[PDB]
Amino acid sequence: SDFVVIKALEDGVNVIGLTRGADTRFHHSEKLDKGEVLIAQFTEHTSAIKVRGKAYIQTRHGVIESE
Amino acid sequence: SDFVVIKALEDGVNVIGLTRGADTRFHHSEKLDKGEVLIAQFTEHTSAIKVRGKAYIQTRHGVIESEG
Amino acid sequence: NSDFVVIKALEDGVNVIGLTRGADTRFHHSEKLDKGEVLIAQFTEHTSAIKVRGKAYIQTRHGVIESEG
Amino acid sequence: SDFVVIKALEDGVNVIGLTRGADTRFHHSEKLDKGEVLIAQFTEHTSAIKVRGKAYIQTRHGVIESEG
Amino acid sequence: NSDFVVIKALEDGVNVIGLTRGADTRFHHSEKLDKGEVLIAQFTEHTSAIKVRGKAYIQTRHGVIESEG
Amino acid sequence: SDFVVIKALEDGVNVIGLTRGADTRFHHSEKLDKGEVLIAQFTEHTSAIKVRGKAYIQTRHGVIESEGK
Amino acid sequence: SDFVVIKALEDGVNVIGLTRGADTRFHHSEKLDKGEVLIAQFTEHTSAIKVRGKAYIQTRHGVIESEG
Amino acid sequence: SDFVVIKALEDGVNVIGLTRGADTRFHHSEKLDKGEVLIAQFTEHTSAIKVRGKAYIQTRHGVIESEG
Amino acid sequence: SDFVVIKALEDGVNVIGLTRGADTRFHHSEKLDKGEVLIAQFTEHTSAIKVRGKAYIQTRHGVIESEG
Amino acid sequence: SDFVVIKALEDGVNVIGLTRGADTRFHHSEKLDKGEVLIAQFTEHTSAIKVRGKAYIQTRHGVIESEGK
Amino acid sequence: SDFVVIKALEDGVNVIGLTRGADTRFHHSEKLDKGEVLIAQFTEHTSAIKVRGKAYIQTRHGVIESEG
Ligand SMILES: N[C@@H](Cc1c[nH]c2ccccc12)C(=O)O
Ligand SMILES: N[C@@H](Cc1c[nH]c2ccccc12)C(=O)O
Ligand SMILES: N[C@@H](Cc1c[nH]c2ccccc12)C(=O)O
Ligand SMILES: N[C@@H](Cc1c[nH]c2ccccc12)C(=O)O
Ligand SMILES: N[C@@H](Cc1c[nH]c2ccccc12)C(=O)O
Ligand SMILES: N[C@@H](Cc1c[nH]c2ccccc12)C(=O)O
Ligand SMILES: N[C@@H](Cc1c[nH]c2ccccc12)C(=O)O
Ligand SMILES: N[C@@H](Cc1c[nH]c2ccccc12)C(=O)O
Ligand SMILES: N[C@@H](Cc1c[nH]c2ccccc12)C(=O)O
Ligand SMILES: N[C@@H](Cc1c[nH]c2ccccc12)C(=O)O
Ligand SMILES: N[C@@H](Cc1c[nH]c2ccccc12)C(=O)O
Repeated sequence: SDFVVIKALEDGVNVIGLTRGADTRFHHSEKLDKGEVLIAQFTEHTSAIKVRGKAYIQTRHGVIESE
Repeated sequence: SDFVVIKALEDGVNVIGLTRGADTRFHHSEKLDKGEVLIAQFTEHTSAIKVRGKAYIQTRHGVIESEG
Repeated sequence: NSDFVVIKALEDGVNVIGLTRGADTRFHHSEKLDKGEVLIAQFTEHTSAIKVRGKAYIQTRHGVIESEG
Repeated sequence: SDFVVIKALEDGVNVIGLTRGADTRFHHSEKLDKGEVLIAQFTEHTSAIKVRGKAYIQTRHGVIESEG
Repeated sequence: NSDFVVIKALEDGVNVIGLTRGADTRFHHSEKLDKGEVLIAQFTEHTSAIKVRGKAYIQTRHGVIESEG
Repeated sequence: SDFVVIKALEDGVNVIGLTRGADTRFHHSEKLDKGEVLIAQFTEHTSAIKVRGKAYIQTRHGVIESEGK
Repeated sequence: SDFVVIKALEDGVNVIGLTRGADTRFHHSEKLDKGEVLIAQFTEHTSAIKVRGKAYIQTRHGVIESEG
Repeated sequence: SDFVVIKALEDGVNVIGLTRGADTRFHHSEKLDKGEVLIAQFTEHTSAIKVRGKAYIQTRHGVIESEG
Repeated sequence: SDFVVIKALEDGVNVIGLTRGADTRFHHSEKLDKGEVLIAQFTEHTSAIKVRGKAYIQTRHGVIESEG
Repeated sequence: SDFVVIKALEDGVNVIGLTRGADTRFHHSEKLDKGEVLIAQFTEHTSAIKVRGKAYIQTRHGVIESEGK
Repeated sequence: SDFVVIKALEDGVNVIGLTRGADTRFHHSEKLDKGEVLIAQFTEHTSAIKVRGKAYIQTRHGVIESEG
């Protein structure tokens, strides 16, 4: 199953997981401080991922940056 | 399953999931504020995704941009 | 796990039309896009062909093609 | 499962689906007007596709053009 | 999910002949193409070999080849 | 499943299927005259293919030529 | 299943496994000292990994560096 | 499933199929005259193939040439 | 499964397997002397591998070096 | 399943298949003379292959050459 | 399933299988003299392979050389 790499470029970045299934809501928000990296898969419980805050992101489709 | 990356280039962008199945309707709209990124899969419940508003989108077939 | 098509409307009133899978072929849904909206649409248990009408920039795994209104 | 892209270069381009199975005949003809695009899969019901008329065609093996 | 061949007729009366899969081998269908028409034909449960007669431009996963009439 | 493309470069080329299994024998010989093309799979019944006669051959390993008699 | 390579560039780097499932929490934190390498899979129990401290990281998507 | 192409560079090239299983011996020998081509798979009954005589051979790992 | 190559660049390099499962602990420590090479899979019992000591390592993701 | 290509570069080359399982021993030694090519798979019964004698070898990882005593 | 190629560069090189399973111990040591080549899979019984002595090694990750 595929994954996303997120590197926080500032304190307070949120990596938020969205529920798989008929309904869509946030079930977890992981806080990243500056320089921390999270590598996060899609899973049985998480079919969409939202990033809030400034971070460097890598996926299979290349690099993108949130602000 | 494939996924799409959507980065909102202005406030109020909507990423809209359309129902899988014989019926087609919107089941969810995720609102993105400028500079937020959403990475969203195709799923048992979502077989088409629509984006409204200004955004930079990546998929397996390359970059495309939506404009508001 | 199926393939998908990206459609970006280059004018108002673009229609992305889904054709039914199976022995019966007909249109079952027509999605209206206005200028600059994007639809990323899979082939599905219900949709085995997709017709685009109106001016649009389309990406498939075979590359770019453009429809003209 | 594979698909063919068909872009009509004139009115009345006919995309013809041939039946899968021991018998071969057409079971559907989808006409396209100039500039419309049809992205059609091979399926449980369609194992061969014929294009009549002027059309620009993409498949996994590259581009080909039909002449009407 | 089988492979498919692309056949473009370069003259009228090209024949794309499907041969039967299985222990026995015979022609089960000849699809006749006129000049400029394109047939995209899979290998299937019933067709394990395809013969082209007449002048045609052909694409398969191993490249381009041309039949001559 | 893999296939081979055979284009006859003279009359009377044979494309010969050998039986799959513990027994090996020819079960079919498809005659090609000049300019005809056969695109033939490996199958539940054919696990080896012999070409006799002058032909241009494509497989997934590239181009090979058989030389006639 | 995919894996991530982490080389500690300073002492006390923490590679933290997050639980797979409805619940998300840290179930393990592996401490690396300077110059140690950990190569770590996604698994039945671990569906996200977090690195804290200065490290050089390789994944399928290329190289990235965490900072302390 | 993999296959090899064998082109005979002289008369009487011998393509030898070795039996798959705990035992090894040849179960079939197909002779090729000069210029003939055999395209042969690995199968339930053949798990090694030997070529005797001058032949031009292609496999997934490139070209090799047997000499008589 | 994926495997890692580890070449000891000094004596007493440790290639340590961490248990797969809810619990994470060392189950095995393989000591390599200078110049020895260990080629080691991920497996039913081993879902993370830690290298301590100076070594040259290859993974699908490319080269990395652990240092003493 | 993977296979290795072995071309003998002198008489008397041996390609030795080692048994798959908890037990490791030689179950078969195929003797090759100069110029002959063996294309051998890994199988239910053979999980390692040893080559003794001068030979030119291809595998998915590239060319390697065995040298005889 | 993958394999590794080992060419011995001097006499008495040892290619050592380590047991798959909860337990890790040797199980078999194949001695290669100079110039001999062994091509060995990962298997139900072997999940790690050690090379001791001077040898040229190829894996899917490239060339590496052990030193005695
Ligand atoms: N609960 C939704 C979440 C989702 C995934 N991808 C989306 C795309 C758009 C909107 C919502 C989603 C689902 O599993 O289908
Ligand atoms: N409910 C439709 C939604 C859909 C997916 N792709 C489409 C293409 C065109 C029109 C509708 C769609 C389906 O699951 O098949
Ligand atoms: N209902 C038809 C639709 C179709 C798909 N590809 C086509 C090509 C030509 C004509 C019809 C089709 C099918 O599922 O087979
Ligand atoms: N009914 C035929 C259609 C077909 C597919 N490919 C062909 C090639 C030649 C002739 C007919 C065909 C089949 O399913 O096999
Ligand atoms: N009925 C034969 C047709 C065939 C396929 N490929 C061939 C190659 C040679 C001769 C015959 C064939 C089969 O299914 O096997
Ligand atoms: N009956 C043999 C035919 C064959 C395939 N590949 C071969 C290679 C050599 C000799 C015979 C063969 C089989 O299916 O195994
Ligand atoms: N017992 C843990 C080991 C592990 C794998 N990857 C990790 C990443 C971080 C922390 C622990 C791990 C598991 O199988 O999941
Ligand atoms: N327990 C969560 C952990 C997780 C994986 N990826 C995520 C992305 C965002 C938030 C949480 C996660 C899950 O398995 O789904
Ligand atoms: N009967 C043997 C034939 C064989 C395949 N590859 C080999 C390598 C070496 C020696 C014999 C073999 C087997 O199926 O395993
Ligand atoms: N019987 C052993 C053969 C073997 C394969 N790979 C090896 C590597 C080293 C030593 C022995 C082996 C096994 O199947 O596992
Ligand atoms: N018996 C161990 C062998 C092993 C494979 N990879 C390793 C890495 C480190 C330590 C031991 C191992 C296992 O099957 O898991």
